[PDB]
Amino acid sequence: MNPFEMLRIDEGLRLKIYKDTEGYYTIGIGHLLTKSPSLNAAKSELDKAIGRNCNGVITKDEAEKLFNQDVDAAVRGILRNAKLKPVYDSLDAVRRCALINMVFQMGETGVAGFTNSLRMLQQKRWDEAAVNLAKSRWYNQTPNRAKRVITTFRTGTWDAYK
Ligand SMILES: [Cl-]
Ligand SMILES: [Cl-]
Repeated sequence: MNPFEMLRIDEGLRLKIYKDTEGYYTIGIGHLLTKSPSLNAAKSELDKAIGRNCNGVITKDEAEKLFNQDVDAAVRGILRNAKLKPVYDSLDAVRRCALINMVFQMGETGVAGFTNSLRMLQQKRWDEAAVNLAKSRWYNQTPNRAKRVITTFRTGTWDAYK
């Protein structure tokens, strides 16, 4: 297990544009295209992301690529964020995967918002942090996935992913 396999499990892989759990246009491995309702605004975004006329369809290789960009960006924003960095640095290797996962899904800004959970993780209060993370729209909206990440923070193992 690693951050890539982890996210691959959680996001899946789709080669035609689809609508995510929030009803937004996405493609590949959780690559948001646009928050706009317009199928056309998405197809445009697609083409500019990929560098070809895609006609809303892409290849495995092309999804893998955007994915690689997206992970790197998640990591680079954790590192750049004053609230996120100290947490990430304090965590072990497994738990680092879980913060990457949340950042990818909700963005740096969104996660930095979880002030209290962040403090508890940094302080290594696992049980507490897991109870607190669960009191969130995030948990209520995608409970199977939040449960996976939460257990990851809780136990520091990949069990929820096996
Ligand atoms: Cl709640
Ligand atoms: Cl879910």
